[PDB]
Amino acid sequence: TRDQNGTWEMESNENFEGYMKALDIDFATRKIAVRLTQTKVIDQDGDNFKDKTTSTFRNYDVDFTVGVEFDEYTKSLDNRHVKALVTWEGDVLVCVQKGEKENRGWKKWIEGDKLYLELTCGDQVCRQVFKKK
Amino acid sequence: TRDQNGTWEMESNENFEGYMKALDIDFATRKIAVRLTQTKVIDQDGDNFKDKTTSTFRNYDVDFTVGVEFDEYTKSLDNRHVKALVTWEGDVLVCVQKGEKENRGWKKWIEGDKLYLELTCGDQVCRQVFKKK
Amino acid sequence: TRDQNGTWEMESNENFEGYMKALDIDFATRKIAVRLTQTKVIDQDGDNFKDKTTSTFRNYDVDFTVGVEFDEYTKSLDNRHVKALVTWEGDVLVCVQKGEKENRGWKKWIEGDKLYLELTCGDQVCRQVFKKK
Repeated sequence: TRDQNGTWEMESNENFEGYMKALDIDFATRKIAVRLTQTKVIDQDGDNFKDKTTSTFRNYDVDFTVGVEFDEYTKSLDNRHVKALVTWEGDVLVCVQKGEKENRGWKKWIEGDKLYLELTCGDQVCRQVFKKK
Repeated sequence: TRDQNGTWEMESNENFEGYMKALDIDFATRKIAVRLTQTKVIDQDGDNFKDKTTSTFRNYDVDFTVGVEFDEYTKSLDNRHVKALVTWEGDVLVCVQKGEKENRGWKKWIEGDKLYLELTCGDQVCRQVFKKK
Repeated sequence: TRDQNGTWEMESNENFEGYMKALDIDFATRKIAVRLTQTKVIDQDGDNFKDKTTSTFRNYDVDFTVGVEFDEYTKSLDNRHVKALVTWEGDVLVCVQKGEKENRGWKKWIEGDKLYLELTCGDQVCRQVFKKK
């Protein structure tokens, strides 16, 4: 329909890297620009268009079920096709990601009203705490 | 007018790349920092200052009417000057960008509740889909 | 209580750079990703998880009193430690940053309704202007 009025949120960006390569875009900006998602608001009027694009960092999404190994390609970091399996050790979520790096995984649990997530790769561990809001 | 209380939004950024170059800033981070705009909140009180800065992704605005050729500076891509002309090809909004690049343009249409935008340069095509939320 | 449904806001990110360095992550993304804070949205259903993490640009806060030397670690810029002292030069706020780079400092003042900020390092000068909202 000729009507494009409304606010539109990006759902998929396909071959944005290849499109930028055809535009003689250097490697530096391309790697960050792909990480981005945009939301378009399009005021229209017969033939007159006003299009406002706002850019934000993309949305990293991991969708899984406990106990089943699923193939997840981490497009938000190093795009590796790790086969991730998450298990319950009590009520704490421990995940092991089969890949090139050893002892690679993460742990997610809750303490009252704060969420603790520890990402582990080798001997290094990053501890993040989240507040519900 | 020593009083600096308020929230200030960045209006112009001059020679920020040169300033960063004197600070030994890497090339990739510099390219992102220019793409950014900042808003500074400055709680004050005689000599005491409390300063909060938020950096966000500038906003790309393209305003056109069908059938008129407008000058477009694609700042959020390859900073090139293209002469763009948009026409109606059925219910698909087709734009041709006459410039240094040959088959450069895009096609925009609506199919129910998703907005489809296909960006083309030469033989490469970027496929984006947007959902109205 | 294993229940992780809700929207969670990040409170602390510890050793995320060290975690990424073991992942062969690029300094460019690492410098930005550390500058980033994340928000996790976790709607669940028995064993099914959906986790959406979106990042945003850290804030960076400088709190000072005129005539008092404060220690400034220039985060989100060149990660350098400077001893900064700010003074009043007329109605212009002048700061001198003692560090590895010479002639480093900034001046910020107001002329009616715009906030002017001049960042100086060596021979390069960055001039920013802010409008009150």
